[PDB]
Amino acid sequence: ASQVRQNYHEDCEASINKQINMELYASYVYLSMAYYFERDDVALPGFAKFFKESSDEEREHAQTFMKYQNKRGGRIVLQQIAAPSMQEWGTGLEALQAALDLEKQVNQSLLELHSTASGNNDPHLTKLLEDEYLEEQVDSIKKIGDMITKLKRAGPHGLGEYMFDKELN
Amino acid sequence: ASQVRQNYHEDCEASINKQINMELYASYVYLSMAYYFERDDVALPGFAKFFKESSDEEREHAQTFMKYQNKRGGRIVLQQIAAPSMQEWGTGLEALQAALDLEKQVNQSLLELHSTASGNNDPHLTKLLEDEYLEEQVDSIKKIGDMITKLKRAGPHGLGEYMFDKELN
Amino acid sequence: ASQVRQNYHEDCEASINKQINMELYASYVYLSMAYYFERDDVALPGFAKFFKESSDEEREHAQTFMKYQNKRGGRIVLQQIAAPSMQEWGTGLEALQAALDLEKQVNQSLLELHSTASGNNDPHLTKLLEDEYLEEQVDSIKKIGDMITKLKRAGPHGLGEYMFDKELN
Amino acid sequence: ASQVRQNYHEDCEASINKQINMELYASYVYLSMAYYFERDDVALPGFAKFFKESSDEEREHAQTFMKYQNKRGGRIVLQQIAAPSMQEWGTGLEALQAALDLEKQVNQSLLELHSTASGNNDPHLTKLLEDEYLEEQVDSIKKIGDMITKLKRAGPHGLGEYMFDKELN
Amino acid sequence: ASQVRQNYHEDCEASINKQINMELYASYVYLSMAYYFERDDVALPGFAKFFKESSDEEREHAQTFMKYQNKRGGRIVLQQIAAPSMQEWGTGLEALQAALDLEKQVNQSLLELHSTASGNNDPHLTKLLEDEYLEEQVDSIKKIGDMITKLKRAGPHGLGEYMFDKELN
Amino acid sequence: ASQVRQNYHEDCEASINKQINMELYASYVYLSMAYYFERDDVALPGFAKFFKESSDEEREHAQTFMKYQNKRGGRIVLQQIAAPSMQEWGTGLEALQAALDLEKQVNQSLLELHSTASGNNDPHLTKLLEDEYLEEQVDSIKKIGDMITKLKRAGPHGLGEYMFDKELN
Ligand SMILES: [Fe+3]
Ligand SMILES: [Fe+3]
Ligand SMILES: [Fe+3]
Ligand SMILES: [Fe+3]
Ligand SMILES: [Fe+3]
Ligand SMILES: [Fe+3]
Ligand code: NI
Ligand code: NI
Ligand code: NI
Ligand code: NI
Ligand code: NI
Ligand code: NI
Ligand code: NI
Ligand code: NI
Ligand code: NI
Ligand code: NI
Ligand code: NI
Ligand code: NI
Repeated sequence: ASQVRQNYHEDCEASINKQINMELYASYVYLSMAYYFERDDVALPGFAKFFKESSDEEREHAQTFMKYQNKRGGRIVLQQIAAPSMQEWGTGLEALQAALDLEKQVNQSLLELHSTASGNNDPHLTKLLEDEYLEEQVDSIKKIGDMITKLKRAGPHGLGEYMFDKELN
Repeated sequence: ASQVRQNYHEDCEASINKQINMELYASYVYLSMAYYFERDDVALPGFAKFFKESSDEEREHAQTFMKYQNKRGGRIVLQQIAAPSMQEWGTGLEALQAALDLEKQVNQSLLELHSTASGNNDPHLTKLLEDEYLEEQVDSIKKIGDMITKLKRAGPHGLGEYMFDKELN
Repeated sequence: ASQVRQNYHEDCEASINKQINMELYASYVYLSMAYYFERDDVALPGFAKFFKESSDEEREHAQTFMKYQNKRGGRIVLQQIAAPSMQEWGTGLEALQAALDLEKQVNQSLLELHSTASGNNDPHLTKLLEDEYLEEQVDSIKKIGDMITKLKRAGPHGLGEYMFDKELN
Repeated sequence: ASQVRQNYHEDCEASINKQINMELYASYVYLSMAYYFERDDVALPGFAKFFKESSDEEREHAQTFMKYQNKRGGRIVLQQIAAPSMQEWGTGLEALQAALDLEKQVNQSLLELHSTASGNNDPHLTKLLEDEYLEEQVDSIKKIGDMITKLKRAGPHGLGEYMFDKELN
Repeated sequence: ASQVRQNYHEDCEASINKQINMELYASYVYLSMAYYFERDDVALPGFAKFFKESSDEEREHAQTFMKYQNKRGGRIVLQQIAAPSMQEWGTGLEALQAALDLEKQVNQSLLELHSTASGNNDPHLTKLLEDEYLEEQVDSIKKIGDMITKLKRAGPHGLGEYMFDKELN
Repeated sequence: ASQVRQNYHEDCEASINKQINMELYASYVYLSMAYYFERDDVALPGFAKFFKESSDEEREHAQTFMKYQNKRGGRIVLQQIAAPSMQEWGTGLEALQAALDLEKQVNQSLLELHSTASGNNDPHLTKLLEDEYLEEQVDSIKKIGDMITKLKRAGPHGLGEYMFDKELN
C-alpha cells in the first residue's frame, strides 16, 4: 500500500495514465509537423519553430502528469505511442487546422478527466486540471484560432503564407 | 525528385528512419526510469536526474537524425514507439545495467549503419556517424561502466546506494 | 624531393590542383552574379550580398586547398580561370538555380576526390575533405534548396521577389 | 537604353572592362606568389603576407571598377583570367622586382585610360582614376622601390633576406 | 570480460600499447634535446624551449592513447623506454633534422595503426587517429620543415643560428 | 674542460645522473597507477588524480636535477627507463603502500647522495638536496602515511574506499 496515497481513486489513476499517453502522442505529432516544415521543398521555418515548441510543451504536459501520479501515490504505466496519422501535413493552414482539432480532442479528454475527478470528490485533481491544463488548452485553442484567421487573411497560400511564416519565426 | 539529393542511397535513408525510432525508444525507456526513481517508495533523486538527462539526450539524437534526413533530401517516416520493456526497474544498479545494455545495442545499430554507409561510399554519412554518434556512444558506455563499478564499490544497496545517488545529484 | 612529403600520391596532388581551379572558377561566377544584381535595372541588393559572400567563400575554399597542397609537400600549379558562362543571370530564381547546379557539380568533384584519396589510402586527405568541404557543400546545397522553395512560395517574381530579397539583405 | 547613363562613352566602358581583367590578373599573380612563399622549402612568411594583402587589394581594385561600371550604366563583361606567367617566383627580390614591373604596367594602363577619359571629356572618370587609382599606384611603386633597396642593402640573400622578411611580417 | 568492450579487436589493442611506448620514447628524446640546449657550452634557449614543449606534447599524446585504451576496455601494458639514441645532438639544425625524421617515423606508425583499424572495421579508432594524431603530425612535419628552411637561410651556423634561436624563444 | 665547473666531483656528477633515472622511473610508476585507476573496472578518480600529480612531480624532480647538472657543468647521461614492476596495482591501499615504499627508497638514495656530496665537501649540492629534495620527501612520506591510516580507518574496502577516494578528488 503506498504510504502517501490518500483520497486517490483508482479510476483517476487509470485516466491519468491514459492522458499521459495522449500527451506523448501529441508531442510526437507536433514533432513530425516540425520537421515536415524543415524539408527543402517546404521551408517554412516559422511553422517549424511553432510546432517544435508545441512538441516540447506536450512532453512537459506528460511529465507534469507523471509527476502528479507519483505525488498522489499512483503508479505510472506507459504504453506504446502510436505513429502520427500523417507523414506529410500539407500546407501551413492544413497543419494548423489539424493542430486545432487535436488540441480540442485533448481538451475534451481533460474535461472528461475533470468530471471523473469531481464524481470521485477529488478536489486536488480538479484543481490541478483547472490551473495547469484546462486554462492552457483554452488559451492554445484561441491562439490557434487567431493564427488560422490571420493566415486565411494574409494567404493562405503563396506570398501570404511566406509573410505569415515570418511572424511565427 | 528532391532538389538537394546527391549520393544518398535509399538503404541509408531507410536505416536512418529505423535509427530515429530506436533513439526515440531509448528516450522513452530513460523517461520511464527517470520517474520510476521519483516514486515515494524509491526516492533516488540523483538517478532520476541522470535518466532524465539521458532521456533528453536521446530525443536530441533522434532530432539530429531527422534534421540529417532532411539535409540529404531523404524523407522522415515515423513509426510507433514501443512501450518500455519494464514498468519498474529495480535497484539503481539494475537500471544502470539495463542502460549499459541498451547503449551497447544502440552502438551496435550505429556501427551497422556505418557499414551500410561505407558500403555505399557515403563519406558524409560515415563522418556524421563518427563525429556525432559513435564517439558519444563510447564515452557513454565508459561512463556507465564507471558508474556501475563505483556503485558496486560503495553499495550497491543501502547506505552505499544512498551515498552514490548524491554524487549523481 | 620535398622534405615533408609522406604518403601523398601524385594523383591526389594533381586532383587538388584541378579542384583549386574549380573553386576559383566558382568564386568568379558568384562575383559576376553579385555585380549583376547591383545593376541599376536589377537592384536586388540581398541577392547581390548573398553572391558576394558566396564568392568570398569559394576563394577561401581555393586558399585552403592551396595551403593543404603546401602542407603535404605538393606543388601548386595554377591555370587560367574560365570566364563565367553568362554575363547576365536572369531572375533571382534563375541565378539560385544556377548556383544550386554549380554547388552540386563541385560536390560531385569533391566526392570523386574523396574516392581518389581513399583508393590511395590517404586518411589525412579524406579527413580534410569530410570535415572542411563535404559538410559545407551539403549545408550549402540544403540552404540553396530552401531559398529556392521560399522564393517560389513568395514570388518568384514581382513583390514576392522584392520581399524575399530583403530577407537576404 | 540605361536609365542612368549620361556622358559615358562606349570606349570608356570597354577600357574599364579590360582594366577589370587586368586587376583580376594581378590579384591572381600575387595570390600565386603568396602561396609560393608558404612552401616548406621557401618559408618566407613576411613575403607571403605582403603578397596576400596585395592580392586582396587588387581584387578590391577590380570590384571598385565593376561598381563604377554599374554606377555609370555601363555593363560588366568578364573574360577569362590568364594563368600567372610563373609557377615559381625565385627569391624574395626576384618576386619584388616582378611586382614592381607589374605595378608599372598597371600604372601605364591606368594612364592610358585617363587619356581616353580626358579625350572624351569625362571628368567624373578622370577624377575616379586620379583619386582612387593613380595615387595608390604611385605610392605602391614607391613602396616597392623602397623595399627592393632595403632588401639589397640587408641581403638580398641569406641572413639579410631572413631579417628583411621579419620587417614584412 | 570488460563490460565496456565493443568492436575492439585485440590487434588494435596491442598496436595502441606499442604506440604508447613510441610516444613516450619521443618525449624522452625531446627532453634530452631540451636540456642539451641549456648546456653552458650550447646556450640556445629558443631551441631548448621548442624541444621542452615538444617533449610535453609527446607525453600528452601517450596519455591520450592510454585514456583511449581504457575507454574501449583495452588494458594498458607499459614497457621500458629506451634511452635516446644520442646524448649530444650537435647543432640546432642537426637536432631539427633528427626531430623531422622522428616525427615522420611516428607518422608512419600512426598510418600503419590506421590501416590496422580500417582492416578491422573500427571507425571509432580511425576517427581518433585522423582527428587527434594524423593531423597534428602533418602540421608538425610542415612546421619543422619550415624551421629547417628558415635556419638554413639565416644560418645555419653563427649569427644566423643566434638570430633564429630568438624567433624560437 | 667546462668553463663553469668548480668544486664539482665526478662521483657527484655520476650519482646525479643515476638519480635522474630513478626520478624518471618513479614518474613512470605513478603514471601507470594513475591510468590503472581510470579503468572502467576500478574507477577511483581521486586516486587517479593523486598519482597523476605525483607522476608530474617526479618528472619535475628529474628536470631540476638535469638543470642542476648543467649549472655545475656536469653532463647529463640518460639511460633507459625500466617498465613499472606491475601492470595492475590492486586496491587503493596496495597502491599507496607501494608508493610509500618507493618514496622511502628514493629518500634513501637521496640521503646516500647527500653523504657523497658531504664526503666531497660540496656544500652547494648538500644545500640543493636539503632544500629541494629531502624536505619534500619527508613531507610526502608523512602525507602518504596519513592517507594509509585514513583509508584503513574509513575502509580500506567498499564504501570506505569510495568515501576516501572523494577526499582525494
Ligand atoms: Fe497537452
Ligand atoms: Fe542515442
Ligand atoms: Fe567551394
Ligand atoms: Fe590594381
Ligand atoms: Fe606524438
Ligand atoms: Fe622524486
Ligand atoms: Ni502551445
Ligand atoms: Ni492536401
Ligand atoms: Ni548521456
Ligand atoms: Ni529484480
Ligand atoms: Ni555559402
Ligand atoms: Ni531567361
Ligand atoms: Ni599594396
Ligand atoms: Ni631565377
Ligand atoms: Ni609540436
Ligand atoms: Ni655532428
Ligand atoms: Ni607529492
Ligand atoms: Ni593483491
